[PDB]
Amino acid sequence: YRLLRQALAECLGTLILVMFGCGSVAQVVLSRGTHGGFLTINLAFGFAVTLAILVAGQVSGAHLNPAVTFAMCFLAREPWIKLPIYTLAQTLGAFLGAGIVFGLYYDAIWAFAGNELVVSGPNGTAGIFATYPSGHLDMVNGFFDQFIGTAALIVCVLAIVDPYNNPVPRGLEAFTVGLVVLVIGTSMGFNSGTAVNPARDFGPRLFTALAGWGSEVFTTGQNWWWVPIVSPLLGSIGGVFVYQLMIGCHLE
Amino acid sequence: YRLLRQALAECLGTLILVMFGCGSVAQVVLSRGTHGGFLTINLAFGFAVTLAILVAGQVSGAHLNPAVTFAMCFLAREPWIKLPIYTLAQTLGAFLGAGIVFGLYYDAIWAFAGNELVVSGPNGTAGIFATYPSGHLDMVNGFFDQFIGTAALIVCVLAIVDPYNNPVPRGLEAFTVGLVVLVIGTSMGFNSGTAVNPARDFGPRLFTALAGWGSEVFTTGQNWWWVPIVSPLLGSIGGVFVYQLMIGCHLE
Amino acid sequence: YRLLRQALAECLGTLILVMFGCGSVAQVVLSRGTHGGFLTINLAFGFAVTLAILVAGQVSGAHLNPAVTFAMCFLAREPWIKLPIYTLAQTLGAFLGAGIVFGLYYDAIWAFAGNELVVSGPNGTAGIFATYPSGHLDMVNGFFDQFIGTAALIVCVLAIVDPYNNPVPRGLEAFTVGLVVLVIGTSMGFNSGTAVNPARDFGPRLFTALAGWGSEVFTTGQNWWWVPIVSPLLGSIGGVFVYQLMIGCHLE
Amino acid sequence: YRLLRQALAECLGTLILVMFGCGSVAQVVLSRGTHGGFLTINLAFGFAVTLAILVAGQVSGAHLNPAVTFAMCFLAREPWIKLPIYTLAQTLGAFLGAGIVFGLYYDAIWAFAGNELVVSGPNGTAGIFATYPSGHLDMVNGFFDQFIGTAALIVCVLAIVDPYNNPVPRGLEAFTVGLVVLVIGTSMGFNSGTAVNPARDFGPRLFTALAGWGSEVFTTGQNWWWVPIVSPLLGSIGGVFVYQLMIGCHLE
Repeated sequence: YRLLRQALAECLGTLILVMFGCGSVAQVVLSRGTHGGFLTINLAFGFAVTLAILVAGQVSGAHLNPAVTFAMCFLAREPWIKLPIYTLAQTLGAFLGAGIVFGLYYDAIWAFAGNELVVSGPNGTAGIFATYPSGHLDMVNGFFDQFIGTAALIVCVLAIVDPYNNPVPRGLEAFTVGLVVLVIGTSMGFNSGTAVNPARDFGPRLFTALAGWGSEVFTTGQNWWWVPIVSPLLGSIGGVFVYQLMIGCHLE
Repeated sequence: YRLLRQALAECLGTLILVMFGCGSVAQVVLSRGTHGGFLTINLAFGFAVTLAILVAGQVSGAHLNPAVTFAMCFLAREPWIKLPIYTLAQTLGAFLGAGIVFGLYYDAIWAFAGNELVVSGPNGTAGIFATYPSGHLDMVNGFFDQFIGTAALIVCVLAIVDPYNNPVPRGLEAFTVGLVVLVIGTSMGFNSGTAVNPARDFGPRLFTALAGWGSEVFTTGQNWWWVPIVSPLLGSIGGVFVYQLMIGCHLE
Repeated sequence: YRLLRQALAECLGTLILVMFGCGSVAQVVLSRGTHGGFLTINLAFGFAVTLAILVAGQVSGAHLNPAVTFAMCFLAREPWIKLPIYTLAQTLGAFLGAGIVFGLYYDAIWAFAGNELVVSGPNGTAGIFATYPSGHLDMVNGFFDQFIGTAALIVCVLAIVDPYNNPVPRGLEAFTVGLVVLVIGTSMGFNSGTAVNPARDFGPRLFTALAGWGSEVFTTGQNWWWVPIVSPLLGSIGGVFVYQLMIGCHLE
Repeated sequence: YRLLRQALAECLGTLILVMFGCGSVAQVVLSRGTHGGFLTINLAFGFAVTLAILVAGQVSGAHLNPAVTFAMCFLAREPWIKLPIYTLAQTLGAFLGAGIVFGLYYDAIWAFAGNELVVSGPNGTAGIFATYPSGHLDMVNGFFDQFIGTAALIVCVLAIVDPYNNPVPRGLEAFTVGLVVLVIGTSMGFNSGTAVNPARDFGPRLFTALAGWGSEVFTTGQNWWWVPIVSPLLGSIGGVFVYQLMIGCHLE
């Protein structure tokens, strides 16, 4: 099936960005203040997004983001039947990409806090895979950051893949989206490796539930796990209206 | 109206660079010496300029700078009626981009100096949005830096958008201008996140006047606020003569 | 002979990446914690790979990696007679590139530990040219990192040079492969400047055996020298199956 | 005259790279260990070379290097009458670019050592404009670094501007040469902001002789001033033979 081929490309693409992105967070977290800080995490996530789009772009268009897929279906650019398949294909691959990172750092992760896995705290390793609320990442503060960050990502994506504009060459899309992701982490959020991808957050978080961290990965932070899912979905809706009201509606 | 469509693209483009640029300054300023220094500020401003040009380039040409627009009208490449509309459209968006950054860091900004907003000093947050004169950024020292930095930016822009040369592809313009902005901050000025854009300085400064910082944002530093406006305008005139005398006049 | 011209391009290309890559490691190792850390090493190796592909790409395709050449012959894209010649041509050039770095830092290297060459330890200089097992780079831990890193490199290379996709422009291949190498070092491995190139590891290691470090460069670490050779070769096989099962087989 | 137009482009191009390059060295040197280190100096010099080629490339080909011009005339690609005019045009502009940096940092430079200009030492500012021999930059050690660095630069330039290869697009040349310069500083030399351009070294050094530093800028270091001139010229000869023997001679 043609739609099965595109789902496989989205699965591999989201595997690349999660495996590369979570591996750099594991390097910083496990080697406390020795192998870089936030700059190397931001560049790795931005570079991984560029690489993942180049690999999977020629098949499925390389959305690699349920929020981006939701925005495409909202504008009727893609059928609504692509939304559940892409979301499932993107979540699977973030789950698999998290497993590869777990295998890479299996001994270092288990030795971070003796011989047990801790979700949050000073000796906490669950934050390598999924985001957890810090002092300045409360429910209200975190919701606003993910809403604005996803709206900015949607506007930049729509401005590059616009049919009414000149057909962009290959590579330009990959390096543009990797540029937005790099600058969103640098600017938005006091502490956020990546908070604009619902699949990049739920997939690895679901892996840690079964990897041995327990069910505390969902109940911690007053059930914060649904914030990195709903807020980027709302932010993609806001980013569509901004692009249409500023640029899109006048291109007719 | 056709000229209304171009004004909307300039408004959104200047919103992107101010929101991304001021967000990275807020990260460094609020988290004192923890989330990077001047290198991350310079890269973010350079990357934001590249992103803003890519988004708004296909409509208005993505000047995103009143000095660049003034240089274009000086060379009779654009009508003089575009200068006031673009300047107003660029200033609005730097005003809106500053408001988004204020919302993102609302609790952190208010808690930097207790429960009040301070313009300048050790616990000063008004420098996140607009430039203020430091020890080595006096009136004479600051004027020379903005004059030279804007002259260098104009020459590089004119050399890329030159009709007499080969038609440059899309993306080349965006990455070239983002390269100039990145290297101007690294080289020119002992301390300057961005000092080559009059709209990027006056817009956010006007926001802080009404946001709660008071009217001290204009009277501080012996009324320094007009320097980041007049000096880049004069520097753009100087950059036009340099390009014409070196390259432009001999392309006939 | 046509196949002799391609071997000469592979020899020069592998010389560039080893000479540039090992020179940056020598800067960090000899100047202990003064001239950068792991970020500058990673960028230099990534930039050197981009430069080496641009120089040698137009002649031999710029594999510059026996694992990449092995993957190409496995997919029957190149004849099996190219594998031994390219591997010999890639190993010679890593040997010569290591000699140039030895000449550049001849006095600094000899003065690192008095007036003698030490393979491993605190005053050890043999790690400039070849990788040696650290605390978290044991046989099992090291084998897994090189297997995964080479599988990721193969998938990205196959997705760019795919005949069934659109013909990529020049430069896109060079910057893509340099991006994978940069992000592999940042993410995979707790400490690895480059561990995805068998020629980049054996060539410089063979040079140190004759340069004066002795035969200890092979017997150290329970004979670790064969791990950076066999594991990337197996990883390239794994990367071929992943690409074929996800993307390649459905492009017919 | 046609050859006068090309000389003016070379003058402006070398002005850009010296003004941007020396400004970043002044930031690091004057603000001791506060505004970055060697990484920001290397990126600025690499980015300035990319910018200078883009501005002046369409007119004169943007050699911006007497060693590159000498290599072009050696291969009979350009007439020998271009060598003295380009060298004079490149040296003038490095002289002017140094004057702009002197004006930018006039008060900071004079206050580095009280109220006098010192060539070398702890409070020395002449090293902002020209290279001076450090502990590991002796005559023999320095000569080898500049010879190898210029040979590597020539090979990369010849591989990109080769007529026998596919015609490279604009921008690819500028970003390639800026990549070589960035990685030469990172790898070659224990301490070298840029040591592959004879005009970038003699021009600013001649400015400091008349700016107030005195004639000590030539007699210091056992008359080291001629090393950054002769050695890159010899290195360009070596880089031509390497490229011809590896790639060039077999492209017929």
